[PDB]
Amino acid sequence: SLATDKDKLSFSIGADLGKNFKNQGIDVNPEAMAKGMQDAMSGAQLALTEQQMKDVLNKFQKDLMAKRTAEFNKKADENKVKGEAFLTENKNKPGVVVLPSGLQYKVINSGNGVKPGKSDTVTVEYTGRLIDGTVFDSTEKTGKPATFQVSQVIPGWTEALQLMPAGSTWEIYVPSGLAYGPRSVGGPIGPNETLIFKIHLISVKKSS
Amino acid sequence: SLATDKDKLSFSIGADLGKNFKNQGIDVNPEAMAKGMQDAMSGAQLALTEQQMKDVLNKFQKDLMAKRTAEFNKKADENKVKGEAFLTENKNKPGVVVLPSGLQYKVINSGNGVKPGKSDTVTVEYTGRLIDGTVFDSTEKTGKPATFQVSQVIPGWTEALQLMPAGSTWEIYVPSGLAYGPRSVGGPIGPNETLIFKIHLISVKKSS
Ligand code: NA
Ligand code: NA
Repeated sequence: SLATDKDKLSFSIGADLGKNFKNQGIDVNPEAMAKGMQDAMSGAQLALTEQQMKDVLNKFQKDLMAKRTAEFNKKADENKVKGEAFLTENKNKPGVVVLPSGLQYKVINSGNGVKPGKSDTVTVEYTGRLIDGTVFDSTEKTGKPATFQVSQVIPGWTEALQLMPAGSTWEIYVPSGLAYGPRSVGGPIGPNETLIFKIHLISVKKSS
Repeated sequence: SLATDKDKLSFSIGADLGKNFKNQGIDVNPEAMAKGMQDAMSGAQLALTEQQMKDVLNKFQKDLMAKRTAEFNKKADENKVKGEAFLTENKNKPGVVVLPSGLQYKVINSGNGVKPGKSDTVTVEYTGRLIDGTVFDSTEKTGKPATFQVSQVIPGWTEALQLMPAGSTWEIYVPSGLAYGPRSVGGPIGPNETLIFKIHLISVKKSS
């Protein structure tokens, strides 16, 4: 019966828990959960001691943490293998130059301005995408250029910008260690991901 | 039946939820919660739409947040009234001196050393207690003095220390606004709490 607000709130909480458990692969008996919830609220004597229940839950958390780590390590290794393959094929393509760090670049149009330094501030327009073509960032949304210091950006950009004459448009292929590396809290960027960026340097300005 | 690890984990999760809900005063029907959890995991059609359930839960969170704020404001006002009463009675007691900020103090033993300044570093031994006598902090545990800068301590201490000759032992009565004020994330110190401290200044040292 979902006639009362109490029933509807109770059903809605259960449904949210169920979705979460099913998404995480946690197998649970809803009837046994209801028994424990009822006995705890009624003030009855629980069929398990407080230590027995503390032992079951501490083990569950450890088992869950292990499975999560194993799935993150699996994805990181898959992304690394895909990246090494893409960059191994990209180096054989026309215009591709490979640098000692593993950063690769292709010149779309060369500019005639100055190449920025590490302390310098640069204004740029760019689009960042994964090897599948999924775009994750662009100034084309803002409709406005972006300003950054060459030393405060991802390593791949710091290396490329110091070789780019102002006015130039280049495409860069960044290994994961020159990007976000073995980390993926969220976003469309997962662990050990190789990235592709189209970057246009508009202007460079000194500090002092 | 709690024969399997699945049943025992399920019962243990339910018991923890029940305790939490009972401690917060949340009234829930365990059977209706089990129905929603089962239907969500089975992939069935839920008796409520996703918007209906999103409306029930958003209202619940607002109702809960309101009740929590109302109980925190109630405790803060009670603690303020108790504090004003204690300090109104303490000012009539022997040796009690009342300062313009509302800080009160009583000299147990006067020292012959120098009175510290705001930039100075001071070494002290102390015990802090509530008006009920509950001790919340002491150097008597560490078995060692504590070192602090006069400007980085609670306002009540900053005011008293600048009047205390080194070697002195004083008892101080601090209004809540010269202490932690309207805040209580945890600890034994709740909101708008007046505090009592026995403080012995051992030594004072300058900065430059
Ligand atoms: Na391309
Ligand atoms: Na006393």
